[PDB]
Amino acid sequence: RGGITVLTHSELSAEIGVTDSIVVSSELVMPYTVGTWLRGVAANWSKYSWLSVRYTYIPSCPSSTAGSIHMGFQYDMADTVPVSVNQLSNLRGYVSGQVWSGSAGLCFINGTRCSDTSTAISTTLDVSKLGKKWYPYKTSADYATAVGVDVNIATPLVPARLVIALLDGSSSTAVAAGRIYCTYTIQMIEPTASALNN
Amino acid sequence: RGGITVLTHSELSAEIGVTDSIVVSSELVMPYTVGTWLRGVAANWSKYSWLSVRYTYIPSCPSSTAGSIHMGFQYDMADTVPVSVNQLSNLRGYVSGQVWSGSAGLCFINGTRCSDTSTAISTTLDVSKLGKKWYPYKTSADYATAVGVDVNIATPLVPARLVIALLDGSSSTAVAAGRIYCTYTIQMIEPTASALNN
Amino acid sequence: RGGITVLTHSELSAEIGVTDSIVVSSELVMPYTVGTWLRGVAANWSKYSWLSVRYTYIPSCPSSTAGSIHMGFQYDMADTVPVSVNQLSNLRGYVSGQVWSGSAGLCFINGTRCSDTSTAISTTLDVSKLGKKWYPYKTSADYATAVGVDVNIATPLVPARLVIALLDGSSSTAVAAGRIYCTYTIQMIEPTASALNN
Amino acid sequence: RGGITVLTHSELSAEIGVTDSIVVSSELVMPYTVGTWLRGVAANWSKYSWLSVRYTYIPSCPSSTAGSIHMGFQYDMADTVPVSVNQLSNLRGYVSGQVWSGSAGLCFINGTRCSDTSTAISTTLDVSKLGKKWYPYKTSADYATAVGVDVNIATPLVPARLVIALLDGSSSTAVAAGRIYCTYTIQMIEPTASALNN
Amino acid sequence: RGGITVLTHSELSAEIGVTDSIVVSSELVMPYTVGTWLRGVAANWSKYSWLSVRYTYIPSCPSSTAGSIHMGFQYDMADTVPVSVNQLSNLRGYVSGQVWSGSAGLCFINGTRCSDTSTAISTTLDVSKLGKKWYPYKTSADYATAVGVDVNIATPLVPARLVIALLDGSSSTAVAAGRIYCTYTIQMIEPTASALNN
Amino acid sequence: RGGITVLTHSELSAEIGVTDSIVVSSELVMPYTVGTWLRGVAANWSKYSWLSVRYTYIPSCPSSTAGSIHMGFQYDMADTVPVSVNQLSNLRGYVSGQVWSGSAGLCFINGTRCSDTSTAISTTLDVSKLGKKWYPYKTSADYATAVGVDVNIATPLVPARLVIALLDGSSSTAVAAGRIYCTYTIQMIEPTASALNN
Ligand SMILES: [Ca+2]
Ligand SMILES: [Ca+2]
Ligand SMILES: [Ca+2]
Ligand SMILES: [Ca+2]
Ligand SMILES: [Ca+2]
Ligand SMILES: [Ca+2]
Repeated sequence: RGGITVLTHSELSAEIGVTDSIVVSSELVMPYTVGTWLRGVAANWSKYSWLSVRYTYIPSCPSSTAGSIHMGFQYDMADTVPVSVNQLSNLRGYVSGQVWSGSAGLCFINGTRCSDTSTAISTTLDVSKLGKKWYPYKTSADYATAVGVDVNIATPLVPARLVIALLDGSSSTAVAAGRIYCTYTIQMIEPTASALNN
Repeated sequence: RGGITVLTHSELSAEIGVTDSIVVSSELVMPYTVGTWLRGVAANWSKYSWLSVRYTYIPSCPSSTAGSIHMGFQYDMADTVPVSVNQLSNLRGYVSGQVWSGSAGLCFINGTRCSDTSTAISTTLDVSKLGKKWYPYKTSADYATAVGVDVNIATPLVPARLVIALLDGSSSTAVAAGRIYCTYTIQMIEPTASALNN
Repeated sequence: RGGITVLTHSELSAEIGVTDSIVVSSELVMPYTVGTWLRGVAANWSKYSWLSVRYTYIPSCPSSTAGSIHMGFQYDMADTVPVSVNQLSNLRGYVSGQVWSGSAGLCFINGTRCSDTSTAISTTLDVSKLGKKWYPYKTSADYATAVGVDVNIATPLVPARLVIALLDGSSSTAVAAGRIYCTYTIQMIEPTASALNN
Repeated sequence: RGGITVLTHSELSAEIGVTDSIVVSSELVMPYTVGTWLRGVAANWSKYSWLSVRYTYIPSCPSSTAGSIHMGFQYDMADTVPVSVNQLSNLRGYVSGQVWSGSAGLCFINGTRCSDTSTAISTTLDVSKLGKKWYPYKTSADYATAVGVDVNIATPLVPARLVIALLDGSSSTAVAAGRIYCTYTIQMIEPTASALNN
Repeated sequence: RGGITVLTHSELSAEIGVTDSIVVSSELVMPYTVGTWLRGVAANWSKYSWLSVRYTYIPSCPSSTAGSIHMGFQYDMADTVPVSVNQLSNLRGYVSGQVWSGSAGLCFINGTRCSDTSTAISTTLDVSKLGKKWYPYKTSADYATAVGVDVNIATPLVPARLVIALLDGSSSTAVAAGRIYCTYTIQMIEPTASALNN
Repeated sequence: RGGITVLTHSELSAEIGVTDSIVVSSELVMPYTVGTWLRGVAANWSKYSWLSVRYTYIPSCPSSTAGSIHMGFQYDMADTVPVSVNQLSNLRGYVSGQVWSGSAGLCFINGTRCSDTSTAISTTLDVSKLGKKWYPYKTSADYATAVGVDVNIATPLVPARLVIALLDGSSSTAVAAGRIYCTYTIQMIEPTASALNN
């Protein structure tokens, strides 16, 4: 009976800094890597499903801060990570904005009512188009070993990766610009002692 | 047109014995391993889907027989197999009972009408929450080689594993207590010469 | 006009004993062999049809009695009789249970109202799927001579055979465990002097 | 499409004579043996089904003729043929009457409308209760060889046999009393060159 | 409950070659002999019923290939196999055509939608008119032994035989002309360990 | 919003030649391998789904050309490729026909209205029964490396493979017989710079 534990929550996912040259990075879109809170929570369940997953950038810098942020999704971990804004702009859910903009995205995190989100530097995952619905909970280590053998083994383990790019900064030394928060509604099923979850 | 061959049947899946110390084991929940009958039948089809899969324990010992049996499911073969009753109790579909109890589960096997199944030491799979619906028919050998490279390769090959634990026995030497039968309704598709099915 | 004499009744069909090693046996499912009562009654009719035939095991031993009983049906007398519990479990109407269990099956015999039959070690014949509906009344002798020429001659003479297996006992010498009763609703047609019925 | 050729017809089946002592005989109820006409016709078809089969006795002697006739059916050719009027009277469709009576049965042959058939020494087969519906067309020779191996082989080859008994005559030498005609509605299917039909 | 496993499938049944003189042959219409696939599958069940059985000839030769093929059914194995096209033409389901024709019959195999099948050299069994509905699964060996005693023992074991005739070829040495495929919808009941099925 | 780009198109997939001995081959049913056009198009998207995929054989030879073609699908790349027409005939979507036949399949390619397709040597994929709906776009190289580690890694990467067999030819040297075209309706999602798609 039942078996599904649905949870909606937001948490810090990453600290962001800018430099005068492009820096491209990416993170897996799975419970273990979105944040420390969900990592601990979801480990108590064997599998999960994303009903909704969104990454929102919130600025913490002066309006005079130089720089821009870019985000988008990739779904075949075997694919090459973008190396330019041009390539990144082709991805699904691509968003772009000043490193000091994005305040409007706060309402997604708060979960509150909000209309003025045009400037929100926030992107959400197309959960209906993922390889599958239910994925196994995986730890970085186990995952790393798997892709170590062959990247394609990742497909049945993770739905996608968020690609981030930062540039247009005024310093060669990273300047703290903002943070990326992850807001999600996740369904967790088939409980397990967390100690056994790899 | 059509293409689906639906079959409902029960068969012996495992002989059970108890000792005075916990013995944990597990079996894959796939056509090849549930039993000799289905193993032979399903090999004539490329893929299959579990509409229903249940494992029922039927006792064959005196009411004075010491010991208890425990069962539950795991879905990420990379996860560590439980080592204690405590951990096993956390699993989905966990059941527990005296090694001489479980007679009531007979009606599931017989497929007959039955109300008094409260004491039935029988557990059924949550087929709707599996990684996917259609799985490829696999042989132990081929599977073994695959997980040999990396366990995670098992996810797209098998839906789950049944974890069994026996203890509370009165002897250090196994005492025949009962048997575990598997009752299933399986959909088999895309026929193939059995000789080619690995 | 009419011609059908319908009768519903139960009677002793076999005495059961257990040993520490498997003993497989079988009986034909025809009027002459189910029991002494029906044998005498049905001989007064040329043919008959099974509307319902069920074999129920009733225990007569202490709850401390070791052993288990197994039953199932076969329909092609030319087929080899099972030699293991594993094979027997594949048969239609397969039931299994402790040699001291099965009390719940009493209500089928009594014909009374009853809900709690989950533990009943009773199996019923799929009369709708038999080779045919009306079979000739046959005596053991005549039948024996026929299968003596060739087993396949049995197909048009008998609908099926009940296969029984006993094991898990604690003694090499049979221990009286219980009895198998046969409950049936039979239609008898085309009367004949019993003396002429072979 | 279709495939069934239905035919309704009557023809001479046997000449009857009486003596002062019982003479019991029997004939198979199949196309080949009911009469010369149907024997030739039905041989052009592989199988057939009796929709209706009736044997009617028509007298041809003076009202002063001593003797009586008796008829009935048997369905298991392995059964012993009756040896007395007493036994014959137990059979399905048993009829009895004076060797000079039975004129009323003429209307069944003629197929005409008729109410006064109380005295008709005519019996009809319970076609709905036969072993099966479709029987193979068989020749006496082939049949004889089959029952030669074992009588029971006849069950799937013929539906029944008509048992006739004559006695109460006034002479030890047979006196022509009448004739037995067979009226039938037969469905013939799956045509074949008659030369190949055994 | 239930007990019926319905399956619809097509498979190679026979390779066909032509010569300049008639060659008549026949095959039993039972699971074991229609093809290697069904032979293996159906052995896991005690009995079966043909809901539909059709034999389709598919050419594989040039349009210049001389020769014609003929097919039809027989139902009494005791009957003599036809020796001429004339006799074969009398059988139920008789079809005839050029050895290079029959391409249109492909849609029956594919199971696809199709209107233009006038030229299809395909014949289907009149399953409703067979001796019975449920037949026992038999192996060639067991069957051979049975008919060895007497052919008529085959009636309750097999429903019919497909008679094939090839002639009008241009060579005394067989020329590969095409293949005969069998498309069927079969109901299999009363499972059994395949090893016990004779 | 949206995200799905649906496309229906046909293109050359393979050139076909026949010899006097069987030659079995197979191709993966994925965008990269069906043809050069789709290979280039689909590379601009991360994943895709087959709404419909059909392979049609179109002849280009004289009616006097000897030889036949056979096609079917397999879904577990770990399975052994058929080695005989007999084995191939067991596969889902199996079609067979003269190497000079199949003209009728042209309408599937043209997409036009058409009723007379009985002779069309065309087979379509059971897209609803694939392991999953959305697959990642893969290049031959990346795929080759993956199956190089272990074949089973292919399951989450490709839905099936088309198995082709050619024989009955009149020459040991391949004779151009026809071509296989692929007609598909594909949904492409999650765009990406083609250069990054592996
Ligand atoms: Ca895990
Ligand atoms: Ca396989
Ligand atoms: Ca009898
Ligand atoms: Ca015949
Ligand atoms: Ca058999
Ligand atoms: Ca890719």
